[PDB]
Amino acid sequence: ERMILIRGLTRVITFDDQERELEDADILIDGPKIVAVGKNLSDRSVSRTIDGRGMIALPGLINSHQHLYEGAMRAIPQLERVTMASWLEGVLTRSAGWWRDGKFGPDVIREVARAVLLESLLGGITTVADQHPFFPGATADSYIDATIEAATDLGIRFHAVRSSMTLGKSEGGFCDDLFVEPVDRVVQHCLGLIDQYHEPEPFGMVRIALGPCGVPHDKPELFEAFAQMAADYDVRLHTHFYQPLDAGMSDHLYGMTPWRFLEKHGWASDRVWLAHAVVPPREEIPEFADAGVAIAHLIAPDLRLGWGLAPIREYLDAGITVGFGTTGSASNDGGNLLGDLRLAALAHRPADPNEPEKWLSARELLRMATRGSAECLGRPDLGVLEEGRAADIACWRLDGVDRVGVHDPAIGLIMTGLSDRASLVVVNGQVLVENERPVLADLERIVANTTALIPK
Ligand SMILES: [Zn+2]
Repeated sequence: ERMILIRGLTRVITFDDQERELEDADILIDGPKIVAVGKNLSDRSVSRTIDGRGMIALPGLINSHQHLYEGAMRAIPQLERVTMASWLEGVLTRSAGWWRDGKFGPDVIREVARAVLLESLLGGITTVADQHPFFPGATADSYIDATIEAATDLGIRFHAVRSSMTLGKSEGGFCDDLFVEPVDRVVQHCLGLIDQYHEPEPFGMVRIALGPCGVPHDKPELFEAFAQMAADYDVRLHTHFYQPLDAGMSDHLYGMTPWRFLEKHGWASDRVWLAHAVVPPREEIPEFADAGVAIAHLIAPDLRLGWGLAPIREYLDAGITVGFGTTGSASNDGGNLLGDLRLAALAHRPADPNEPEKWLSARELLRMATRGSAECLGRPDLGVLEEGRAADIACWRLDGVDRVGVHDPAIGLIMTGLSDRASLVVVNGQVLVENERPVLADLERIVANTTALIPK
C-alpha cells in the first residue's frame, strides 16, 4: 500500500481547469490515484522515488477509437491507396476469409490485441477504447473476452466497445451475411458483457460500451435498444459519424441526415461520443453542443482515405468536447497517437492559409489526446494530472540530441523528434514502462508469439 514519487520532472502539463503547468516538479502516487502534484513533495510514506529530471509528464494518452484486430492488416499493398468502398471491401473480405480458414479465432485476436496494446503503452497511451465489430459463429464468439484478457494481462486501462453490422444488403446494407447479426443477438451479448466485465466505479480498469458501426451499416432498432440499455446500465454509446458517403446513405435509407437519425433514435445525449465527424452540416454543429455529444478527431484515417479535414476548430468554438484517436491499423496503419497529433497539427493549416489563429495548437492537440478523450469516454477520473485523479501518467525524455534547441517542451513533443517512444508510463499507479521498455510484459516474446499467428 506504499506510494510512488516522480521527482523533478522538467515540465508537468496538468490539463486541469486552469491549464496549469509546473517546472522541476513532482507527482506523488498512492495506489490507483494521484495524491499531489507540485514542487518539492514529501517522500514520507514513499517506497520508491523515480528520477523525472529531463522529462516532460502528461496525463496518460487516451486512444478513444481503435480496432485492435486490424493490427494484422498493416501495410497491405492492395490497400495502400484505396477509397472507403474498396477499403471496406478489402478489410471485410480478409477478416471473413481468415475467419473461415480457421486463422482468425479469438486466440489470434488476443495476441494481435496484446501487440498493439503494448505498442500503445510504449507510445505513452494508458487507456484504449477498442471497437470490435466482428462476431461470426452463431454463438457470438469471445473476441471481446480476448481483447479484455490482453489488456488485463498488460495492465492498460480498457474500454470494450461491442460493435456490429446489423443492416444487411437484403435491407439496403453494404456488408454481407457472415457479419450481419440479428439485432437481438447483438443486444443479448452486450448485456452479458456488461454483467461480466464492467467496472463502473472510479478508477475502473475495464468498461463496456455499445457501438454500432454506423447509421449506414446498422438498424434503427439497435440504436434504440442500445439507448435503453445505456440508460438502464449506465454505460456509453459510440459510433462513426459523418464519413463522406454517410449523408447520402442515411437519406436514402431513412430520409434524414445521420444526426437527425441519431436524434430520433435516442443518441442525441451526453451519453455519446462520435468517431471522425468529418463533414457535418455546419448548421447541426450547435445542436451537437446542446446535446452534449463528444467527438473524437481521427486525423490519420481521414487523410488516408481522402476524406480531408474535420472542422475541429468549429467544434472547439461551439464548446463541443473533442478527443483523439488513431483508429485501427488497416487505416492508419500504426497505433501511434502522439505521432498522429503532428499530422493534425500540420495538415489543418492549409485550409485557413491567412488565419493562423484558427490552426490547432500543440497544447490543444495534447489536450484532445488526454482530457478530451477522457471526456469522450465519460471518465472524469482520467486525462488530468491533479490530486484525486487516476495515476495514469506518460513521460518523454527532452534531452535527446533530436530535441536540442527546443524552446517549449510541449510544442517540442509535437514538432520535433525521431521517436515518439515514451520513457516512463504509469497506469492505475503501476509503472508499466521504464527507459522506454516494458517492465512487466516480455517484449520479444510477445513479438514472436503474435507474429506467428498473423495470417498469411
Ligand atoms: Zn472506426
